[PDB]
Amino acid sequence: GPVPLLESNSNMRQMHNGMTRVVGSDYLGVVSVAGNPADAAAKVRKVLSVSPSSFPGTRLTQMSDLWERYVFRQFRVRYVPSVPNTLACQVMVYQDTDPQDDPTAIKDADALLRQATAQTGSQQWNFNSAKVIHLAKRSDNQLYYTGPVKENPRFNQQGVVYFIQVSQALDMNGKPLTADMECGSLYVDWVIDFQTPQVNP
Amino acid sequence: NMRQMHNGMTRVVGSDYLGVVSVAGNPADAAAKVRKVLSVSPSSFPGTRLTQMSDLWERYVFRQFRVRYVPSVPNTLACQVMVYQDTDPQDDPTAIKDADALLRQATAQTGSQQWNFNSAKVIHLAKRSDNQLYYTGPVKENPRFNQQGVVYFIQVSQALDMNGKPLTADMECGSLYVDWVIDFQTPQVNP
Amino acid sequence: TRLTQMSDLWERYVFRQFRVRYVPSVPNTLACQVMVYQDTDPQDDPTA
Amino acid sequence: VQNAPRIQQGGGPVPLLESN
Amino acid sequence: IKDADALLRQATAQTGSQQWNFNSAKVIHLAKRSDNQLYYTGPVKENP
Repeated sequence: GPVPLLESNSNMRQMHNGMTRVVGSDYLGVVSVAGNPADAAAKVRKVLSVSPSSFPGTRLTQMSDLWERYVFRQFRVRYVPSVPNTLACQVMVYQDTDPQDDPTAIKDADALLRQATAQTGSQQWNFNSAKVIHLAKRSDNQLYYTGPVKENPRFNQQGVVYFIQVSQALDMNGKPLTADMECGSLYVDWVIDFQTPQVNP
Repeated sequence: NMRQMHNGMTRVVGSDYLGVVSVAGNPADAAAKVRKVLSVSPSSFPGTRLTQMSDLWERYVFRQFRVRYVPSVPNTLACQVMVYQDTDPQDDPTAIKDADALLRQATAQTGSQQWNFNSAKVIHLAKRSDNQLYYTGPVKENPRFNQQGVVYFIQVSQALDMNGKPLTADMECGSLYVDWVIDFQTPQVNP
Repeated sequence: TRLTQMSDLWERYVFRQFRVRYVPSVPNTLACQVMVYQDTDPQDDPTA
Repeated sequence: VQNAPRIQQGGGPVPLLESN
Repeated sequence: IKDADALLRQATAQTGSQQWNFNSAKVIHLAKRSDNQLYYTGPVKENP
């Protein structure tokens, strides 16, 4: 047809609008638990941003820099224990859709634990066993920017994950644990939509 | 922990900058007339979006891979040049002792093209009926498990100025670009 | 295994299935946390 | 009457040993 | 055999084989032979 001929010597690279699903899973990190929490702010144990770009050296961050905007279709945190059943401690995790809250400002532990128990999708369990945790949906379906924070976090992150210690790390014989324990590790099972391709600084 | 398996192919579109091209005014070494050579493979370039994409899957196939030449020279200058995309990585053109056999071989390939470097051009790959998949990443043994082929930029004519005369020194003459489309399979990270 | 003896009687093969199944030897009074996977690229070598 | 989302308990027993 | 893996694999082969944790009881059977030969009693003499 005419088109291959017109193509033959005109510099027109095509535009490429459109979505792109990608699926994967990644290893986020190790998690510790102190024997004698008392700072109240110390009860929080592992905050995380819920953005593709925030976990260096993973497949997510590598892929994330190559586009412009993103939306998770599911973001499912998973926890794998590395502790003997004889030991005792209790733990909860919750995801929060609003990046600007920061629980830690509260001076009393009870209010932290109660705020955590509130909000849908929250989870608490013994730190001896595996569990799985979900995001809540947002009806509007906004796109979010990729990359490191610039001025306002709300343009970027869909949310924040909080890993919160409850009770105290505890030993056989029931003495409170000295120092720290490696406990377990966090994982992610994700699906994402990307929009317009690029590279960014 | 229902860690799930996936076996689908993932379509992806993009384009990237392959670099500068230059031309000597009076080639005579015959093997000097071949001018530039590039691997046709993901993960064979520094800093492109494509090489970064490359490491995150096991296998790939290009669906199109059109090289595009953009001139950077005034109309007063002129020379003829050729480009082609061999689909066999191990054929190696340089072994030929004669300029003529080189030009003939280079011309015989499908999709190879010839033009003045005054102006823009576009060039395609051949397709294959195997639907064979290629491994991503650097050669370990045999190019043939990796590369779909090799790209050659080859000079033909001398390099006349205005008033039809050769120029004393080689010079830059535009640059290469690549539009592309790819399928990937199983996700991973190469060691 | 019987299969490795069987295998020399033909030129070519394809697995349609290959389920590994780990079997514990240890009481719940111990822990290590372990992972397993099946790379499909025989040239790839983690050790490097 | 107006319901609010509920907590919903789960989990189960852990054996000293899994025979195989 | 000089290698442990081959021993364990030969053991796993053949019908009626059994593997388990050494903490618990198990029961194990013979395979039948269709011919039904008689066998001699007493200590070995020449051929087992």
